Amino acid sequence: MKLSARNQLAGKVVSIKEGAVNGIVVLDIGGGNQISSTISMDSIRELGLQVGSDAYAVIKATSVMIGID
Amino acid sequence: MKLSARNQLAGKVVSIKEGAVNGIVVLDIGGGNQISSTISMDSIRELGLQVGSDAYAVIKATSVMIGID
Amino acid sequence: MKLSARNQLAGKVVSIKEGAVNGIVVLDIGGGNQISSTISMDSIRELGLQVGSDAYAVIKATSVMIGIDDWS
Amino acid sequence: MKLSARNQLAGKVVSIKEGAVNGIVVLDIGGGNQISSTISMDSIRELGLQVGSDAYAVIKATSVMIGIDD
Amino acid sequence: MKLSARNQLAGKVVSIKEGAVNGIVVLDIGGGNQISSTISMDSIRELGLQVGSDAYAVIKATSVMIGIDD
Amino acid sequence: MKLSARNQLAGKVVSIKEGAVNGIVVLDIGGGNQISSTISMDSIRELGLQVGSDAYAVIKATSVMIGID
Repeated sequence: MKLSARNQLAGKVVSIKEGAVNGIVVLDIGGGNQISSTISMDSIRELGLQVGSDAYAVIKATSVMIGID
Repeated sequence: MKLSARNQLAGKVVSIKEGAVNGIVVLDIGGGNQISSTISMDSIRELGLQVGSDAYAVIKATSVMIGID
Repeated sequence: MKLSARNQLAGKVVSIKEGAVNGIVVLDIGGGNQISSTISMDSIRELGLQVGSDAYAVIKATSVMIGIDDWS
Repeated sequence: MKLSARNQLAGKVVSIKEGAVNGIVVLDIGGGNQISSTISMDSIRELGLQVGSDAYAVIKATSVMIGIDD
Repeated sequence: MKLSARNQLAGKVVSIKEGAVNGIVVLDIGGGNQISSTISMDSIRELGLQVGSDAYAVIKATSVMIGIDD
Repeated sequence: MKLSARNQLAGKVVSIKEGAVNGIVVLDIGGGNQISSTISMDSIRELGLQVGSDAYAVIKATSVMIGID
């Protein structure tokens, strides 16, 4: 399905640290960037996620803060 | 200050399209990826930021969803 | 793309409140319930959304709070 | 309290998945719709939530995305 | 309504910066702390918010990040 | 780093509830107020957080709702 979210970044799953209700999925999206996503275990199974899966990090623009040194 | 957020991606501001109270800053984070950030104009003033500034897109892991094809 | 968000509620657009950069879209999801979503006007244009369009309200489980009535 | 969040959908809890710190409450809100909510275990205790309790899924308008079929 | 969000901080509104669809309200929550909230102008109308209003800053635990000094 | 987030409230950690992937850190921020924050266990290690650490609750303005009686 097509999503309204402005951040939709392709990457590959390089870690999945499983837990009770939630889990943390890490995507390498190129450029030496990794995005970590905390989602429910139910979703990790439902989408089939495994180390090496192709995926997208989806982030709403209002979820992004800016920082500087 | 050092932040708990799992996602802290360094990038350069490639555009900043202003609006009334809010504003949308776009960061090139390398690998040809861009992050769009909606933050209040007060913060855009306070942090300085100009097209070409070094900055960070900071995203909490709980803000990221995963999608697949 | 298929999404990890546990809440993906089918509905029809019943209103679109335009603004300069943003807008408020309301979806009738059946059962007499409506969802409101604040998204960028750019996404509403790019997505084709119009009053009467079929769409989905997509919500992450961590974004939802639970409430109970004042007498519980 | 009366809450600023734009989405407040009434329903009955059909499951509560307990975990270490967090848990998932599922609401039937009628019309064949269910909302899943990930909240802390402390709130599920304090709110008295049990299977069959009447409750509300509360969602900010800014937390909702729109999707369409491609 | 009774709320699951653990952060429910009583305070008084000290300013309201109005905008097109949304607006920013600032609350004094005691201890010398101020919390800023961006919510739709529709909710600021519906709750009647004014400088001097009693209100609550409501924040979900999953929205709060932790920071420390270098 | 200097952050765009409107809410940065100084406090001391009063408990830390450990979990699988996440944990809940509570801050005394003065005025008898406590902020509860659910963040990843990796962030809790990395920041060194212990009961009694000085820290900040950092919250985006768009994450905050208002309620009245």
